[PDB]
Amino acid sequence: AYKVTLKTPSGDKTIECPADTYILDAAEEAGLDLPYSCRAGACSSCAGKVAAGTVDQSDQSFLDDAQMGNGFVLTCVAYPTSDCTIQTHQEEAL
Ligand code: FES
Repeated sequence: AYKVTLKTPSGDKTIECPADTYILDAAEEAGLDLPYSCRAGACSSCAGKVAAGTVDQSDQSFLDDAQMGNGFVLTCVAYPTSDCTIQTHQEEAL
């Protein structure tokens, strides 16, 4: 699996996430407790910010082009495409 380093307000926690699993789902499976609501890519509750590595969030429908260009990601609909580092709890930074 890809190694996803979640940089959370309570420390960095590196978890495994296969290519076919959403970041949020892998995080909750690993025992993390990240924000979410719709789980449909249509809000900002689950927003993170990619610091390194790549994700595929093609089905997202809330972030604009500039926000995605700055690394913002909807973790509920984002797959990893490499080992990656994602700062969590980023909704207030949007
Ligand atoms: S929880 Fe709404 S977009 Fe992820």
